[PDB]
Amino acid sequence: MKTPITEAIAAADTQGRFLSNTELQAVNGRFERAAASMEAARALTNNAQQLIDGAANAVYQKFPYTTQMQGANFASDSRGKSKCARDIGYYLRIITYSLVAGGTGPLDEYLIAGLDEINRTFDLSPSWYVEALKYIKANHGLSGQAANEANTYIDYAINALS
Amino acid sequence: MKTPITEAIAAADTQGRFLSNTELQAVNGRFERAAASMEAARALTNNAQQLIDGAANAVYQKFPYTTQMQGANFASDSRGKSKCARDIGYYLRIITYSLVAGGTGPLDEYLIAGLDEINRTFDLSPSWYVEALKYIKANHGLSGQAANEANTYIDYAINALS
Ligand SMILES: *[C@H](C)[C@H]1/C(=C/c2[nH]c(/C=C3N=C(/C=C4\NC(=O)C(CC)=C4C)C(C)=C\3CCC(=O)O)c(CCC(=O)O)c2C)NC(=O)[C@@H]1C
Ligand SMILES: *[C@H](C)[C@H]1/C(=C/c2[nH]c(/C=C3N=C(/C=C4\NC(=O)C(CC)=C4C)C(C)=C\3CCC(=O)O)c(CCC(=O)O)c2C)NC(=O)[C@@H]1C
Ligand SMILES: [Mg+2]
Ligand SMILES: [Mg+2]
Repeated sequence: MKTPITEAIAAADTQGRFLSNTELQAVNGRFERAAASMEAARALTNNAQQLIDGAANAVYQKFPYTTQMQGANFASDSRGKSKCARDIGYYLRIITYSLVAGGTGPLDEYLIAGLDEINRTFDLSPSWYVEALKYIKANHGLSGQAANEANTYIDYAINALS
Repeated sequence: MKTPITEAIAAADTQGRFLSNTELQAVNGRFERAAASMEAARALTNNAQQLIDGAANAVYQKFPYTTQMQGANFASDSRGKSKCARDIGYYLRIITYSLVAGGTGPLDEYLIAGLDEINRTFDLSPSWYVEALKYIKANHGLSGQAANEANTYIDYAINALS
């Protein structure tokens, strides 16, 4: 919901002022990293299923009980594994949203808001998703500024879980 | 607020999907003009007072009665001239907003919505502001796409007054 440009423009219109030079430089900085953020979003989108399966398997190997113990919260049956892949897809989709927007707005609204309440209500462990995000970070195949932006948002999500 | 970025993000989030390649291309089309848009907005912001004064003067020369009439409607005293400069400042400010946002969103939300109502209630002639915008378009001193951006938001405002 929140992007840098929109917040700046709304505040300026409330005050009835032109945008300050600091605001202009912030928006210019967002635009200067926009091509790398676009490359990062394209990489994450085109390799989404491979990254999701790798991350889910990494969780399964770091937390083996999740594949052995019966119960709704775990991934013993195919339903639980599908739910796990779906959760990781949630994270990756909102990460691409934040990359496209060039800010933490999408992650703050669609994911982080109440995240701990969600994980505790359905007995989900945050370390699972931390490890899945570590896997996605270490396997996105990005280089340069695109890797920097992708890592920025992945680390943001990780910190939200931490 | 509605920009070409938030549009694609909302259209992708409501369906629980990633951004389509068409949406990616629209976002990249905004990005490939962001540089010229920022150049135009910076130029118009830095030379705002001179442009406002020149546009007000051009309005006074094209419509001389506006400087010779009594009544709150017109600008014979200093109060009316100050109000006219303030109106032109509104126009230029919202135009810079639309430049920074890369779309007609800010112009639609802050200016055009109710503009006919404003100009009719207080008996302000839209041709005045049309001539002021013509002066701005002829005297912004921009080149290349930076002009093409500025012009495309001037004419828009002009089209909203016709
Ligand atoms: C995979 C890493 C591990 C795992 C996954 C799992 N989840 C459920 C249920 C849910 N997961 C969520 C998460 C979200 N929904 C959102 O909108 C957002 C923000 C974008 C998040 C983070 C939710 C809400 C649920 C409950 C609702 C639902 O099931 O759709 C299950 C099944 C639990 C159950 O009680 O049925 C599983 C298995 N569990 C593991 O063991 C994997 C390692
Ligand atoms: C100057 C080009 C000509 C002109 C100016 C003039 N304006 C007023 C007062 C008003 N101008 C507006 C326009 C807007 N207010 C907004 O918020 C927006 C959108 C951002 C716009 C476009 C309005 C609403 C008013 C009335 C409110 C106010 O007075 O502050 C006057 C005085 C009119 C009166 O009766 O008080 C004048 C003179 N008139 C000319 O002759 C100039 C050529
Ligand atoms: Mg809490
Ligand atoms: Mg009309």
